[PDB]
Amino acid sequence: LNPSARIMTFYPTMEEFRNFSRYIAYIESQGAHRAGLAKVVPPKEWKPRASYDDIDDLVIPAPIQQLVTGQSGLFTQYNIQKKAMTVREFRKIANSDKYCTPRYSEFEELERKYWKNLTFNPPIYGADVNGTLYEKHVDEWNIGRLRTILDLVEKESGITIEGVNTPYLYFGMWKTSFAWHTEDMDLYSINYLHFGEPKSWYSVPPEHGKRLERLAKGFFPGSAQSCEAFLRHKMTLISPLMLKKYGIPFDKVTQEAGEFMITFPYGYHAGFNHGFNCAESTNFATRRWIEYGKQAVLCSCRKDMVKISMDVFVRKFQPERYKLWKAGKDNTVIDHTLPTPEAAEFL
Ligand SMILES: O=C(O)c1ccc(O)c2ncccc12
Ligand code: NI
Ligand SMILES: [Zn+2]
Repeated sequence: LNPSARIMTFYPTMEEFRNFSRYIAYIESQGAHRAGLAKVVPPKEWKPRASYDDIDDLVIPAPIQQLVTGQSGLFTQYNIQKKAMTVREFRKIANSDKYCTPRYSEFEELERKYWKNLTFNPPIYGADVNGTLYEKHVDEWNIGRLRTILDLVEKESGITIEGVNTPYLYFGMWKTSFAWHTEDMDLYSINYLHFGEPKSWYSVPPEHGKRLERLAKGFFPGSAQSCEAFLRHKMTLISPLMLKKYGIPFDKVTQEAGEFMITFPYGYHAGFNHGFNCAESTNFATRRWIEYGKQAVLCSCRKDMVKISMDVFVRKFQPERYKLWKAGKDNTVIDHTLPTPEAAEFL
């Protein structure tokens, strides 16, 4: 139902909003997932926190300086880790005259300045901060407890993986970036921008993901040779012009404060922050993900790589396939357009 696989936007009513799992099934039934990325504007009367005036003392244990290098729309991003700092001192830096958002009229203009000045004046990104900004009693779309089947991991093994089955906070300033990547184990993610300047996103349809990898391997032959999935290192930036020039289908969308972005299995995404802002994210799953999890190609070169045992999911949700899967003979091919089984009630 999304032939053009464009990025859809949904405005759920407070009743529709209440059950998270259920609503994800609904937007998949609308074809949202085909774009790789989808936006969800929450009911006006929804708020996850009363005031963000109390966080100035919150610690960012490991702010990152993002050094980018390259030319002609192809870049590699190197992380230089800085000393800890509080949200307050970070916001002074972000708003300071050297790190703050350039002046501009339309978005396209800011986008052009980003791709022009990307390798200059390296910003700091308050990334991967363990925490949440939700109030204990928020029962709608609480990133800390979404109740999806991804809960099986910690439930059956006690295993937690920071930012994956726990939430992460990201304090951005102008010109800070996330490189091109799909999620760990090719999961879904949910991103909520608590406050501040927009965050803009690019995405390639999962249907065309393989194209983007082909392109990437040609541009960084070295990295590709050394690691089966070097894009998972999250150091590879590629401008939209470069994508256009080589025929990769992609779409754009700007996320403003108070909106959600949902990433879908094997949806490659990237983007940048407009200025000082704050976001929370974690991963989650649906039944549709299980198969992606089984076939996710994982980083083969680094020790600190996330690898979830699919075993528990295969027994509980694909019992008839388990033996065949452990014998390495499960040849299921994935149809990236099919909606998740739970969406049948909406069809
Ligand atoms: O930092 C971000 O804005 C961001 C956005 C979307 C993602 O999928 C990310 N994944 C890993 C780290 C950061 C991000
Ligand atoms: Ni991510
Ligand atoms: Zn690797």
